[PDB]
Amino acid sequence: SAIENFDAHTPMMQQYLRLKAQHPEILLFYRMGDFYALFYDDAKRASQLLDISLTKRGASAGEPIPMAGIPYHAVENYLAKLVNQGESVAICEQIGDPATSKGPVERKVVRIVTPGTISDEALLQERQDNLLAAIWQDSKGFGYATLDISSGRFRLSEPADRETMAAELQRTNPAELLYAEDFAEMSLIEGRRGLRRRPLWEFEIDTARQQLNLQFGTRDLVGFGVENAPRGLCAAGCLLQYAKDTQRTTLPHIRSITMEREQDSIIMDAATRRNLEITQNLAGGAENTLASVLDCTVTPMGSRMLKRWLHMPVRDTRVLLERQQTIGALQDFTAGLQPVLRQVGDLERILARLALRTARPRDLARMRHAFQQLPELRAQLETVDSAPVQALREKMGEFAELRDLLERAIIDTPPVLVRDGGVIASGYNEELDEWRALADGATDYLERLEVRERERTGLDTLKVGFNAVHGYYIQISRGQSHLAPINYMRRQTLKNAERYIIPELKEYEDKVLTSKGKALALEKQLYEELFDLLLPHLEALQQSASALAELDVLVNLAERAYTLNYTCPTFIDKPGIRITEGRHPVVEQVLNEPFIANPLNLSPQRRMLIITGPNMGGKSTYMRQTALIALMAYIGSYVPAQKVEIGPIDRIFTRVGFMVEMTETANILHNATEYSLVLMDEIGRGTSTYDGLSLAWACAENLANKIKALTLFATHYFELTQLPEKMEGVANVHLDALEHGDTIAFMHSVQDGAASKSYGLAVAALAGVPKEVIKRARQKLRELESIS
Amino acid sequence: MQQYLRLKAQHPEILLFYRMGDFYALFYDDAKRASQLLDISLTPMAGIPYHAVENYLAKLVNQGESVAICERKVVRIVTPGTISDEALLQERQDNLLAAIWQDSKGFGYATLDISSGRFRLSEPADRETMAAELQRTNPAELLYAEDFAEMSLIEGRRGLRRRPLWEFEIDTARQQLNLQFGTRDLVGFGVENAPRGLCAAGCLLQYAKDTQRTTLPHIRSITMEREQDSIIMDAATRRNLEITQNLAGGAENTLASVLDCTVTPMGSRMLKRWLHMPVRDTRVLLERQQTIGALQDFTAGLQPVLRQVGDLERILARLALRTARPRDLARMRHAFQQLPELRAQLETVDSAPVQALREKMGEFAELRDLLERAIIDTPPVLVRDGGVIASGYNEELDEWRALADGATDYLERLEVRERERTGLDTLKVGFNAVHGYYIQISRGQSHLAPINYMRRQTLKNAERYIIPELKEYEDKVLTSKGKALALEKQLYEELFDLLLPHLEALQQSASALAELDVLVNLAERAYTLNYTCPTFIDKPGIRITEGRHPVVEQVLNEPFIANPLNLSPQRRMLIITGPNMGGKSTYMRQTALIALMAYIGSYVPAQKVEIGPIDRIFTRVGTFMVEMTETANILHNATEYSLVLMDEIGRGTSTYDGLSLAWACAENLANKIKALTLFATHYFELTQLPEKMEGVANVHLDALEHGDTIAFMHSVQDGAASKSYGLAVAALAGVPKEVIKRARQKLRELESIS
DNA sequence: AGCTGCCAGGCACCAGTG
DNA sequence: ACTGGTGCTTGGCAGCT
Ligand SMILES: Nc1ncnc2c1ncn2[C@@H]1O[C@H](COP(=O)(O)OP(=O)(O)O)[C@@H](O)[C@H]1O
Ligand SMILES: [Mg+2]
Repeated sequence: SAIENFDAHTPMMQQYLRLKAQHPEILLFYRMGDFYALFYDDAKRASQLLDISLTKRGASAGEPIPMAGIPYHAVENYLAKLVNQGESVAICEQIGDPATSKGPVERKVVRIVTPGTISDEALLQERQDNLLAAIWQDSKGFGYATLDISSGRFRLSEPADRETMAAELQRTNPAELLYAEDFAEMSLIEGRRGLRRRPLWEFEIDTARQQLNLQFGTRDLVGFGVENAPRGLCAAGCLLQYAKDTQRTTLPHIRSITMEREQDSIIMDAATRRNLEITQNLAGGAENTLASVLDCTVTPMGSRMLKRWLHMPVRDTRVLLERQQTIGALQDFTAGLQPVLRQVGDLERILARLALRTARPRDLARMRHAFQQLPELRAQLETVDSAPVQALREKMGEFAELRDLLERAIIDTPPVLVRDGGVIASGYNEELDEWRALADGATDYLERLEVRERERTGLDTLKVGFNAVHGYYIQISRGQSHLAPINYMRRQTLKNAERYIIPELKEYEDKVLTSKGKALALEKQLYEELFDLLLPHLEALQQSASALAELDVLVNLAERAYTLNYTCPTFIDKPGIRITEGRHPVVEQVLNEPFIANPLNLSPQRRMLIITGPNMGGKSTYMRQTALIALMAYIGSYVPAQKVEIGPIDRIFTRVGFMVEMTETANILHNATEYSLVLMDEIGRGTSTYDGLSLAWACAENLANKIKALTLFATHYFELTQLPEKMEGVANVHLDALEHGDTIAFMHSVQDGAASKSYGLAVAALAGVPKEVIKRARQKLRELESIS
Repeated sequence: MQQYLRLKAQHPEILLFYRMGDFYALFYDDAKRASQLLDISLTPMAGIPYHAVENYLAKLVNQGESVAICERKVVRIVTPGTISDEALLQERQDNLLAAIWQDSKGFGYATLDISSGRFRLSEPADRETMAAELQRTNPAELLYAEDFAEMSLIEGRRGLRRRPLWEFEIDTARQQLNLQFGTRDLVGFGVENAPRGLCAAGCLLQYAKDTQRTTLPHIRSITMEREQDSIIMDAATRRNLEITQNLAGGAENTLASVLDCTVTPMGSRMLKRWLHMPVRDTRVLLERQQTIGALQDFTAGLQPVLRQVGDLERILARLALRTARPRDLARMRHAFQQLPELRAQLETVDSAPVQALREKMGEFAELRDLLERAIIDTPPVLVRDGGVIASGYNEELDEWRALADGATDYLERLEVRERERTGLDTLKVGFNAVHGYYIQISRGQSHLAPINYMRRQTLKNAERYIIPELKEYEDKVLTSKGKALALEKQLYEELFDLLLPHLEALQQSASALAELDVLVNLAERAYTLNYTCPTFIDKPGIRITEGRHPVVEQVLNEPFIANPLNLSPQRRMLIITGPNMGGKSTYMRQTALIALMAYIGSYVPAQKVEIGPIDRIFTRVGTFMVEMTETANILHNATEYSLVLMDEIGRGTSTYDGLSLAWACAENLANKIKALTLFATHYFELTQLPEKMEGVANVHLDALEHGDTIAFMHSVQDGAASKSYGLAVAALAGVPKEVIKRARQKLRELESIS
């Protein structure tokens, strides 16, 4: 509680506070000898989070300074505890030599670990992307950018309204979200993880243009298709600024940025994504999703690509025909290709570490093991006549020169780190073999000296050993210690042994340690040199990884189509969906009865189906599976049906029934087009009897007669089956059921026309409502049916 | 590690921690399971470090897993329903062991709180009651029999423990229970002709004894809960009223978050029991009421003193099991010190019950004085290293400590002696496991060491030595300290011998202190929260004047609107129309909370409540299948003494189907069951019910259109609603104007037929 | 094969001679 | 201003049983 002016502090705390001032809201690991230290509330916080001791560094002038810390070699385990709780940590290191330093040794922050910029294998999940995003809002729209720092994939977009922006955050699921201080729609964003408020000036348009061109080495961003997009460039500017500030090295794997137009994909609202269960079931988990079914990729990078595709269907007809083509060609070849692709591993993330210069020995080894599969894949894919498959074979590369480089440079199975040597192999550098060979009197020399001195002295307890603190020694037991040569100079004393040193053992100590250190310092120069020779080829290597990943997805999708009995869909010119014996791709796996296949005929003249049928009749499944088939068709995949013809689809909307249901419904009515697939599931709620139904009725009318979209409209309201009569483009279908005394069977089959009756009382009876009460409700019911 | 597999065979159905240096190790399916539950990794290995073991045990026991520890041999086992250690328990949450079993007649159920020794027994008549007892009691560990049909009752539950059929034999269960209690028969606890419940209680106690391998002398009694003794609340109702736990599985915005301002964790747990088990016997209720009125003026004085009494109940458990640690005894002493101050404060209270608690609370001045002398002010966590017995308690101990201190003082002066005598300013005297005492000199000065010094250990920058003088006094220190430590331990075990004869009385005290905590709390809650004392009538009825929902009114900073209620046998059912938006559901839910609180003996949020007998409370308030299943249960089980609250049934099916069931339900509830009922509905067509039959009236909620919004009033008014608001809400949400115009047209067309 | 306690190394603090 | 001791976080492992 003293006045903590600059002069009141020790030279050390002056330096620590300037560094902390650059990172005021986040934890600062501050290298001091063998320990990262934290101070003040960082220490206190660290103590709770990491479960380490909160103590004090003593102080002559005033208050003791709260302190905690960890040994430098245990850091990665502590970084993991933090990043999993969404915490950033600024890592500070000693740059200077203490012996040539008057005051405190020079200290820089060299890195900042944040949830969205982590690239180490230990902190990531193999099969999930981990993205950094930036968001900003004008009075008019949103800018959004994402970056996979462990792949270079750098994207820009401009969502026009609240609900697309929501859909975009849902889809990309950023691990860390940078946002502007003036952001108005905080409902999209509060209660997200890795939330990071930024000042407005980081989203300035001129600085982003300048920094992105600098990064890409371009004059303008014309070539990238984003010069057009200031809204998005602003968020991209911030993102890149934050990415540079965390890593504090060059980032040469970020060579490109791509715009994501609304026209290029099918925009699925937030409800659609949740209700289709693409990678997340409605109960939060990852089981019984569409990905649980379709995803038997064999590489991490492949699984991450497949999930991105599921999530972003493409509209380019050419790309889709190329994908389908590939899938049909490789059908026979999946048993041969999968085991081999598996061995390539996560080459994508390894190349990120190569680019960041963080790549460990076992990354280089696994890169080598990937290069070694290329020829078998090249040979396996030659046979396959498919122009798209050959284009991937070509992009996949070979890198025989680099494969040999790593085969000669690094041993078969190196250790986890370079810190303690034993990575570079014999023959690679002859100066190293000479330095290493001097540090191999460890075998012969020391032992011949033991024997020799034991026999010369006659003292049978005499041994030669080493310890790190006192060095090489000759040990005699305490019983015999008094008979040792008077030449033996004393070095270390123990309870029951005395240890000594002689000029010849000292001479050997001095050469083994100065040559072990020189063998390490050359080995680390040589290993950092491996980066120099690999890095020039990084562009080709990244293209290669993406080719293998694509190959893995497409090989998987081919194998899926065979095993799960799927067909190739075709595309038509105008809106419409014709399905023959289609199935819910997920429900038909997780369900131990037969799945009843069902057709669907949707067109511009038959654009709205009023779906009826009893509760648990199959109404929602029918809708979901329609959308899932649409989705699977539009990633390029074969589809769970006897046959599918499908027209263009711009957006998919879903409403699954307070103020929220009506607002959602309004967004649909405002943004759906003749090309949209609209799924309304028992909407329309009011405070009285017909209140809610009248809204649903007017809504349907607007969808049918003014919007002309392709709507599926499940209802409990039998009154809506009068709609086809009155309204062009509308028709009735129902889910079939059979009554037969005290019971009801759900047939799960779509028929044309309205249900003959509604089965609410039958469902009530099934649920256990007393027979006497159902007797009375049927009586009442007939009174009502007699009105008309 | 063939040693691991054969120890795993010893207890194959239980997880097995297996010691390895710093860690406990789990292999095979043990590892799989444990990484799933604890957020740790695989290798099929899994490691849990030694310094944190108690923590990981507490999680696994919280999740229904027994654990075996192994140091080779299985030395210790923790089962979820039999722990009494403080680190393994949650202060304000009960933790029961339970046993269920089925007969060709009906169910048998028993529960034990192993800390308090509260032992219960029941004989649920059908499966629904049984399911309601399982939700209510939420046992940490459930014993069941091999021959058990109704597995859907207990399928999903944690802590399941399949047991042989012979473990439920009646004659063996009687003998064991009568041994446990010092009785020849069970007539005195009122359970001697309840054989099914006894069979469950026999298995539970066998199992409890087996987990402990100790007498359980604090289990001296068993009580039988009865159907008619309490207000039955099925699981759905219990969850809907948000008594201890909210709908999101939390502790906030719940009846306990407002009512439970108790000051000891033992009284908190007792209040939560009271809330989940409303009693019907108005005698007991009338006593709690009188007590809450009489204690009003004594609340501020009592609660600070009561607070200091602490969780005496659970400490007493560890006295019974002989695991109490020094701070248990200190906390227990600290609580004895409060008894005089509580006796004085309560003496003046005009209440027979408060005075009966005040006696039952006791004094224990001899035990207070014993622990004042025996133990120091703030003893360490463990007895293991001593420093727990205070000076003056034992003459032998004091003398051993004095010779220790003097041998220790001599070695301090030996340091100063040697240090001035040699002139070497770095000379000190350390102690060590390996070398005992030693003299240290720094490496720079170590060559000036006296010739009599004997090197034992070189360090990087010092040298340590013994002389025989060091060794001589070292002997005096370690022997004296060791005699003192053996004596502290024996004197500490002697405290258990002096306390335990008074255990029956101590348990009575803690139980009384807990009740008082609760009543003093409810008394302060009535005065602070403007509650009133409800009166009981002889026939079904609820008259509320200006009643409120006790949670909603403390939580939301919008003014709470109070409402009347008038249910009698001539006015059994209200049809409630108008917008919902939480207003209807709150009025229904506050009715149930007021009934519940009345039948806990608490005061209630109102100006006046009169209330007849209630046997059951049903609230269907929140698929169409789930709505109908809950409705079926109401219709099958409700009586003329029941309170039924229904939230717009008929939603999720056709208009005419949902209207037909609604009308049939209302009609059945009014003309057959005759239950007191609040029937919320959107069907305007149901407002004709009052014209067709006696006992039914219409009430409603309106809204108010103003400015650019709508204000949904929470005032219940006589008569039917004359307005719908679904289209106005659509308009406000931005549904295009032309669409609303059409819906307005369609709505008129639809209602005008009707 | 378990337990204890020195050590890793920057820095400030501190107390004994200039 | 200086020589030479001590203190401080956790994890590794030497030096004891
Ligand atoms: N075509 C089908 N074949 C077999 N089972 C089906 C089929 N469609 C639906 N089901 C099953 O019936 C259940 C009810 O489906 P659902 O679409 O939710 O009915 P609804 O929405 O009309 O109430 C689903 O859980 C699913 O398992
Ligand atoms: Mg449905």
